[PDB]
Amino acid sequence: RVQGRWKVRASFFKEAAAKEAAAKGFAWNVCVYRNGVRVCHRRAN
Repeated sequence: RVQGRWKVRASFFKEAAAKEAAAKGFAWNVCVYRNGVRVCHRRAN
């Protein structure tokens, strides 16, 4: 089977030409499950 969970990241690689807002402060949040809680911090960009 092919998983689409991450495949959507490859799909939006084409839509990543609109990255004008994604140049700084769009999807640069590092979200991880820290002790059960989904925590996000900003990448150094």
